[PDB]
Amino acid sequence: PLEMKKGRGYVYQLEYHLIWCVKYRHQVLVGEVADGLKDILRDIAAQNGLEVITMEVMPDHVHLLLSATPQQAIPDFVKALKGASARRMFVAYPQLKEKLWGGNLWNPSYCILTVSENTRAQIQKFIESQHDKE
Amino acid sequence: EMKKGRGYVYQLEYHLIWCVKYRHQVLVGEVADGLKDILRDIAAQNGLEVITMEVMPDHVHLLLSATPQQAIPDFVKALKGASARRMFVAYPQLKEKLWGGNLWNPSYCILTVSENTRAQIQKFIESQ
DNA sequence: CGCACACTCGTGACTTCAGTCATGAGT
DNA sequence: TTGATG
DNA sequence: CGCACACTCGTGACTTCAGTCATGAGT
DNA sequence: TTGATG
Ligand SMILES: [Mg+2]
Ligand SMILES: [Mg+2]
Repeated sequence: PLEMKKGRGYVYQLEYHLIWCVKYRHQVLVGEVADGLKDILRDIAAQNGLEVITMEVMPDHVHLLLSATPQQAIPDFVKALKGASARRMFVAYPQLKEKLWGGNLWNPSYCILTVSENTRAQIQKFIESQHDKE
Repeated sequence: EMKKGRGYVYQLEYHLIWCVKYRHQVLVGEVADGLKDILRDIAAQNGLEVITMEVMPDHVHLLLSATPQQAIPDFVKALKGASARRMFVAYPQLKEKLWGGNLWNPSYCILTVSENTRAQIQKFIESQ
């Protein structure tokens, strides 16, 4: 019940739910802009060794569920996703500049949670149920 | 309940497991207890929180919480490397069967952990 | 209201060579 | 140009 | 024997200045 | 000095 992946010095199963918003909370991620964003984020992900498990684009925020290796640090992959998507989106959809002219597509904060198949409470119950704790 | 830092909001939990080198069953009695205390101290000194920790004779389970700035290889190095050094100094008797300079198996097992399941998260992510 | 994850100003790294990440501070 | 997603 | 997360040799980083992490390769 | 934890 776990499907572990293996690398040179480790066995792992790592997933994260990353969410960020549009700067000023403007509702600009619609129609073609949202569609182009999805293609851009997929591309950035593939080039940074991340696997996109789920992606949702709302008018003012984006959700990504990602699978990573132990070597992908969170700040590095968030900078790759948010910084390159902002540059690429303003170049691809110059109309974004009519509501965002200060050089930022994104809110400078990100939200990030680790994700597992079972819950933290089930994992604790499992460890505590073992007989040789000593 | 979500933690906050200068540029991020987060909830990062991991289940980390590693074994004794050669799979020797040496983590018992005073050795096991001394290890738990050493791992808790290393965690507190390196900004990690211990949610749960259990020690079996040949392996350790640790469920810990960290910030986005604490990369996995870095906190695994901090916990395994320093605990080995301290353990051999605190319990010289470990050298009886571990005389090669290693307390631990060089590999580690790590899983991200959430309070809700992936299936529930992934289902709430489409519903909006 | 008064912050702060979000707004603004500031520092440096590094890709996207712009606009994020790191980050302190005032509002 | 802000007011809240996880 | 040959495999590798586990065993061993190798390289470099960096703390714990020893013994992990990074890492490829032969068993 | 190894033989399997998630
Ligand atoms: Mg502040
Ligand atoms: Mg091999």
